[PDB]
Amino acid sequence: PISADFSEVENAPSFLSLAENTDEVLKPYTGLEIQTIITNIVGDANPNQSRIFDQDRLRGNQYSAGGLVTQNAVSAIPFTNLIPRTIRVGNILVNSANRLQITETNVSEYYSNPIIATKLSEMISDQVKNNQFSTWRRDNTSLQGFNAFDIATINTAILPNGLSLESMLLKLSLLHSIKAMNVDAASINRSQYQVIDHNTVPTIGAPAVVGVNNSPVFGEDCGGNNPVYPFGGGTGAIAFHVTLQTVPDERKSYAIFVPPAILQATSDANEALALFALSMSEWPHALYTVTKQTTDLAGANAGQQVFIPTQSTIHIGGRRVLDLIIPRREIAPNPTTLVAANAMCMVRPQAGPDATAGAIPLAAGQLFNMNFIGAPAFEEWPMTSYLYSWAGRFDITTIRQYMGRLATMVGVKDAYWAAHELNVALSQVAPKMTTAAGGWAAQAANSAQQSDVCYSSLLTVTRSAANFPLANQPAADMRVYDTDPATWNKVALGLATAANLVPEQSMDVPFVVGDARASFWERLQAIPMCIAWTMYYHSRGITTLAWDNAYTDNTNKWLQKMVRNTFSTTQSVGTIIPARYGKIVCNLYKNMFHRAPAYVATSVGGKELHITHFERWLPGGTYANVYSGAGAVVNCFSPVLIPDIWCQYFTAKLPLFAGAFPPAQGQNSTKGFNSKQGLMIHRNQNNNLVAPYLEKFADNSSYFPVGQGPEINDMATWNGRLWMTTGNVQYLDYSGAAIVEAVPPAGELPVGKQIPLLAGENAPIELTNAATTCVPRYSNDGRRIFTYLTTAQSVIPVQACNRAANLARSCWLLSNVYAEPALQALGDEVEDAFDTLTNSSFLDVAKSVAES
Amino acid sequence: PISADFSEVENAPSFLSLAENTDEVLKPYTGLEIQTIITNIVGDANPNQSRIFDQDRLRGNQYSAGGLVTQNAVSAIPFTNLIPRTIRVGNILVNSANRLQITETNVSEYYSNPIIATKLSEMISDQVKNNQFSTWRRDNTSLQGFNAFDIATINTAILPNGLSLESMLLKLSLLHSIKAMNVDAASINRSQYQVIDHNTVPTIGAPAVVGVNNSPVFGEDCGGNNPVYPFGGGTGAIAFHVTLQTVPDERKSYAIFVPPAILQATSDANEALALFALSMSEWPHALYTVTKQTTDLAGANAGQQVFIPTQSTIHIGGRRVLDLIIPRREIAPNPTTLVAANAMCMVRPQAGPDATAGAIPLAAGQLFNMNFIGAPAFEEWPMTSYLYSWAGRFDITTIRQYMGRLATMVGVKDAYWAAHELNVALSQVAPKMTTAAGGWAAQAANSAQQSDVCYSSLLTVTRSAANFPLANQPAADMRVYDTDPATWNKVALGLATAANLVPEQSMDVPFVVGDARASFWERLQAIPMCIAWTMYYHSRGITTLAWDNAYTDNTNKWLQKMVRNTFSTTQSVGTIIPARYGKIVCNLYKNMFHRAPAYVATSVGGKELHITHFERWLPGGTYANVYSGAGAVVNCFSPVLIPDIWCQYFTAKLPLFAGAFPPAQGQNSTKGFNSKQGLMIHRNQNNNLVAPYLEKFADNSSYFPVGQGPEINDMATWNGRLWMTTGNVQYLDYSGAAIVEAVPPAGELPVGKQIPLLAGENAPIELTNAATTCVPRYSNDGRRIFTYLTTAQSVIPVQACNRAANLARSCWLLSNVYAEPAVEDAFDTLTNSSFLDVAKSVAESAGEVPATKALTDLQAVDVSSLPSTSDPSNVLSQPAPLMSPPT
Amino acid sequence: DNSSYFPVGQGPEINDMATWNGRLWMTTGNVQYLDYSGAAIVEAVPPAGELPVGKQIPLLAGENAPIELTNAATTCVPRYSNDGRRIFTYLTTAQSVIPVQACNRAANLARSCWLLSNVYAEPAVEDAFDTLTNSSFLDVAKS
Repeated sequence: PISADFSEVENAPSFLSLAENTDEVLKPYTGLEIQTIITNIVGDANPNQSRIFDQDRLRGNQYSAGGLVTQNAVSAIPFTNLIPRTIRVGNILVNSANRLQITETNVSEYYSNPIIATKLSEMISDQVKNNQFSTWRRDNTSLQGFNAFDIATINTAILPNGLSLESMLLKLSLLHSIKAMNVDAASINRSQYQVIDHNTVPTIGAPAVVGVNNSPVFGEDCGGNNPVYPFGGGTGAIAFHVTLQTVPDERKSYAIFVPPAILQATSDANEALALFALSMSEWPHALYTVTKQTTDLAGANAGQQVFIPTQSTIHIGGRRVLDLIIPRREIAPNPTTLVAANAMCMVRPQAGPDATAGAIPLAAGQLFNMNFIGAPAFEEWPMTSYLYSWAGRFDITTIRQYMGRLATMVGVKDAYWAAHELNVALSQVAPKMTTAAGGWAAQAANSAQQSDVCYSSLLTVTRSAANFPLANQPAADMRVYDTDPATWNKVALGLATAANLVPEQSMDVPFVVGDARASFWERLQAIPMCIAWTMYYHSRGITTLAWDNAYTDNTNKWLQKMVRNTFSTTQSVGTIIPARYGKIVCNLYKNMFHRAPAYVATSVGGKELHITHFERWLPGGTYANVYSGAGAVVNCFSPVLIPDIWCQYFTAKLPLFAGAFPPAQGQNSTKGFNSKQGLMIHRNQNNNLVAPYLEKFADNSSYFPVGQGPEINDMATWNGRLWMTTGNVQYLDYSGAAIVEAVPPAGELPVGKQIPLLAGENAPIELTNAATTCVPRYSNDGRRIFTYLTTAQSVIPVQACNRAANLARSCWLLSNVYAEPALQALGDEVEDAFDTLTNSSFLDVAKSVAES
Repeated sequence: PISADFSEVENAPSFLSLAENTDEVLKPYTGLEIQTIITNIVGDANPNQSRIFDQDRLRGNQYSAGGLVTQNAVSAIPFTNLIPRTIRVGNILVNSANRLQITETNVSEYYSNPIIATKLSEMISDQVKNNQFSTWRRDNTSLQGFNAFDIATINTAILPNGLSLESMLLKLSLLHSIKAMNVDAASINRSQYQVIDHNTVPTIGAPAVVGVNNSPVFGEDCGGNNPVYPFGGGTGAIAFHVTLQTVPDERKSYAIFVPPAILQATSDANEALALFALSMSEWPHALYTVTKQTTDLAGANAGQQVFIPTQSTIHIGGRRVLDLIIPRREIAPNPTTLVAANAMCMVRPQAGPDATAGAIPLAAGQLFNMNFIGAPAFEEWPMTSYLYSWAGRFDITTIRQYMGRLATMVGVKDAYWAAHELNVALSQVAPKMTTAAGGWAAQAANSAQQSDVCYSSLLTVTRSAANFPLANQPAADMRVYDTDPATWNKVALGLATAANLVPEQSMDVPFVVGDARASFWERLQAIPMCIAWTMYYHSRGITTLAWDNAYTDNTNKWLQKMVRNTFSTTQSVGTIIPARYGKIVCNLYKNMFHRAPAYVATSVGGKELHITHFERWLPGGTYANVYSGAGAVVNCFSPVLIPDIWCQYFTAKLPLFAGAFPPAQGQNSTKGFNSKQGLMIHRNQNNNLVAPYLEKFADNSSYFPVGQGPEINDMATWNGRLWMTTGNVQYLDYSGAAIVEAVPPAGELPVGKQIPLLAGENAPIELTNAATTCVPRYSNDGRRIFTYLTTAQSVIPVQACNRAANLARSCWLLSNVYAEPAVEDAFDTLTNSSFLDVAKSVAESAGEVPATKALTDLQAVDVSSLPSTSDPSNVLSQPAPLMSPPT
Repeated sequence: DNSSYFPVGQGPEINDMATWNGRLWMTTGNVQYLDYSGAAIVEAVPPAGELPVGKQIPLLAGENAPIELTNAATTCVPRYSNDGRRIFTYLTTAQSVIPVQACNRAANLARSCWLLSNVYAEPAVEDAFDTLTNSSFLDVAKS
């Protein structure tokens, strides 16, 4: 919440109070309620437009430190999934000079929730014991359409593990988010097309067109008509079978059974089949491309423009080749000829509408020639091309059918929400901030700095180093669980069940999937996630250089344990052990929002535990920094991506050091903290250097002792923001000598990204769009960092900490915050009669919110 | 501790009191025990802030026997790991004339903790037995993506030895010791560069540069950019694999699976692969080189001076060729084509940022082409060059992170601390002492005597006799345990466990790893080791020549047993046994320092015995002696290497014979022991020779009887020191005849090394910096040794033994303090509970999974036929499990 | 540790032990009188290692002049600079080691002294005529 008065910031909660464990169960924080914070907003100059195309932005009145009012000023929504591949320069589209962003992932295995045998399997193994399965005929089959000898031989496997469904559903949701862009232009907000390329204006007239392997530069086409996997190159393989007898040896151990339930999932069984195949093979198989018409800022130069979705570049799985066992619609013995095998199947597999080339070309609608026990030759198709054919026909409504069918077969609720959380955490992305004295700034067009971007986690994303197909040394980001084929087959055929395998109604499928607003909701869910990480990296003053080197090159023990404990570690079996300090970040999320992140089961030796996306990042990354104008790297600050107003206006609660400044010219305007609470000033007047009231030193006044770092103290961080928000702060050390870290040109602070204005809107003024909360305290060398002013510049702010003066800072006039007159002729305290008439009806709302 | 009055020396503990074995548990000697005394630092502090560059001396006021007081007197720290490779002569840097020091190790399998199969392997065997009812080839689950047939072969025929992990951890700690040097000069002592070359002065302004294969002299660049082994002179081979089936049949029995618990980082994973490859091949793979800017004593001349670290010279024989099996990215059929193999790697191996020449040249960053089924040509690389390319990139903080990931699979705390103890025992080294009257001496620059050196055990280090690579091999100096690849494979995957292999709740390593302060501490841990070994040798009177020939001597029989039980050459029931008398030195260390040395276990029939580094030396080396001012050897003394102020100022308890001479205090100064202690003066036929009060048996032996030697007496040793400490002694026979052993020029005693002074310092005076406790008693040919004075020179010392008179001696002006053996972050307080339960669960994590036998049973055709039902797992008996018992 | 300038309304406290160590530092022949940061203070300082000493007078036969620091003020340990800075006494690290261990009572410092003992006296006449007249004096004095 933003503060109307300084009493509101004195009464704010401590960081430690919010990092404390909360025991109660909480609701998920959907974008369907995050949506309403952007709409339904104070301000009279606002033309409250209905279309979601225009609800893309944070609008509001503002108030200057000089006492002036500014109407309908603007702040952009920081995240996006699109990556530009054509860039406007000189009012025209021009081919991009920068390489594509890439993401990578490691598999894990799932011993949690071990399976339980059904009565069916137990009676079958019983029959194996009393007989030798000798009772059965050559042609006996179940109603499902598989013969008994196969079910019997599958039954004989014994499995330690549970079943997961995670990687599966994740691939389905990534594809969902890519297909969700195909709706009409009114249904997607235009700010998403200009977070990176800020010289470009999308047209509302036509929908974006989703294609594949159409990219202009850097080998992005992936060989075009002959499709090769973007990572590593090469084609896969896919084959179809009526029995597992026909699958070749050394592949018999890896075969998947396709239940008839997958085949009756949708109106076209081939589409459901290809969807299952894509769901259980390696991702990506190809690079999808979003094309959208755009025009010049003057409107002069319209044309089509290409974008590459962030979901398209994440790397998951490794199963290049696969075999699928298909139901037989008739009760028959295993086929000996080709025509018998063709007639035998429940529905014969077919190529999709879009034809492809290659050594094994596929004509559109081409029918597969089924395998049989006679083997003049084994028969097979290239897999990337088989998926290139069906790539255009996948659609969010059909995916909604498919999810309903899966929900009926096994519960998909919890698992899909968790997979959706991972989709948000991996695909949503924001550009690195540039520094300024004023309200708005951005990096040069088609510059390398324009395209640097980061996660909600504030880890910078990896960039490709060479033309596709890639032959890179991998640099993975996070671990994910994998879906096991044998454990799959035991469940697909009624041979086993688990505690998390309970069947559900189709009605219970989460509402995001198949909805056309989903893209928008995606962006929204990125905002709270950052806030939590932002509060973790700011409570301690560690600089970005110190975060870049703690894991790889620094002799201080405390940074080493610090970077080490923020991330997860492996168990002897190879299972995840969750990140130790990650549990803190989760707590923050639940105290600032009163909503919960998705939980996932995990085990250590046969002991239950949970895991969230907060606890599953890998150590060894590089961190967010900011750029000076002209693009020089600066890294004195603790890492930052998004402006304070975002952190301040969405939280139900924030820690004291992060509160908003009250408006200028009132009684109880911005102030500071002094000795009485417990602080002490450092002075250096021999060199014109004065620093705020700070924490009492503990033998760590100039160098921190090895094995210790700066303490959490909200009030000193606050005073440091006060010294910073004054015009010319200077970042030096205890003696007043220069620190090793690169520093901003004097007076500059990092600020939010510029976007083109709508008519009637204004650029934000002053530090209204600045990030202020990231005050440095700990350098890579281990020395303390000090914010200094000169002895003259420092005289009023000292009196304000001392509470014998007020300070003046800019604000947003939102949510009960009003402007302050220059006089301040106070009267007797007086409740207004309208506030007494409406007091109860007002409290009822708060109580109703407290219930929720 | 330093005596203040004669009452304190007279009441000091007897030697037999301190060599008794003790029962209490004790904390490790971390080396901060000395740091509190010889330095400013009181609490944890930045090494750069502290300038420990200047914290490298014993300092203090000294009192002279003539009654003057010298202020700011100094004594150097004896040990170092750096061997100068260019030397200053005539104020000008010049090349070394002396060949390099070398060490050799013995490496063998021995019994450790008993081992047992985990629950998970019982699961795998149940899977095979349940499969046997079918026609289907999929026998068991394929763990962590490795081929299921490979899990089937790894999960078979376990060895009863247990597993050690010692050689691995040694190689890692040697490398950590070498890269530790690379930090800035403000955190390394000046003295470390001038223990041997006392004429050079290192500059504080630049960090030392560590490199590989650079040395100017004697062929010590082992191939240079075309590397070869320093000892073998060959080159290795290294090959990477996805499955065991592609490994050539000649060496499938030697292969090592690489666990994926390491390689989990976003970065530095290929480097982790190179490092893991280094920890299981032969050492050294190259000669490392430390290069430091230095200047002349006046600070005029300046240059880059070359040094060889000792850690890079000590040989640990291992495999030369090797085959590693990389984790698969997803369960899948084995690759039949190259692209399928390259796409499938979890971490794809590559060369480090440093090009090499020769056959199979390696470009920086070069990627490896994976081996696969049906491949036209097998691929591999030379290993010495692969380890060469990464060699310049390794550093301390990465080794710490690696070792921390390694910590979560297996116990590595105690094992690492023991291997670190062995590091310090083989690496810290001191130059031999010079005899003199005064407080300081040194041998001529660039001479054989300048560079002759010794272990903390008082044994000289052998030199090379020819240019590198060495055509031949030295006798082994010490024996270490080896690490078997088979049982490593079983344990890395979770198939087996033992009490020493259990992961520890700290989930963390010893404090020494990852610190820039490590070199200083390692330098300080060698001191206690020498204090205990010198007490061992000086309790008895044997001379260096007599030790030097003791093993084979047939003049006397006791001398042979004495030499023979100080080394490790006994075994029983298939396993190594500790030296019988090394336990005495171990006992002495505990009673004197109130700390416990690190130890490994050995199982003897299942009983556990501890073994410290004291008990594992091997016979064959030469004992330390001292040189004359001219460089002639002196044999007459007991072995010695350090001045006795180091011994007597850093102990909690000290044997009586070794204490300091007490300070003058009015009338009373120094005092002796007489016939009222049970002693007797010795006289011979010659009337102008007198020897002190000595044990009564001394009157009835001139040759010791065969099967007997000189006894422990502390008081007689005391009077022996009082006689020697006069400036005019004779080292002679019962009859006054000359002994066979070489004796020093008259009145001289060995003294500690000279180093250049800082402004305000003074050199040590008189006998304030000398060994004194080395009193000879056993001649090489079996004669007793006596110390004689003339009659007139005899009168005051005898009355002083009678306590009628007083002797005048120098002392340090120092007090006694011996410290007690002794951080939560706010985040740690936030998370302490969850850490406390999860750490408890990891201790039992083993090969455990939540699925029980009771669940898996329901999935079986026949429970009674399950091998888990008919063979529940047991810990293996030792040396062997029972086979074919008589029904 | 938490002041380089004293806070307004506050100055250095009585501590006798800290003043003692201040004297032990000064009494070495090579001290630096400096700032928290090691910078020079505004006040004039003596040529290095010197301390104020008592006045010279001519000797009588058999007398000797006082030696070393046996005739000097030592107790004058500066702490409050004119411009509000604290004053510190600094040694170099190598010069620092023996004095620090002496504060720890592991080592010993060498100083001159007088060879003198302690005696402090208690705070302390009738004539025959006075005894003759004592009574009359006692009453008349009262009157």
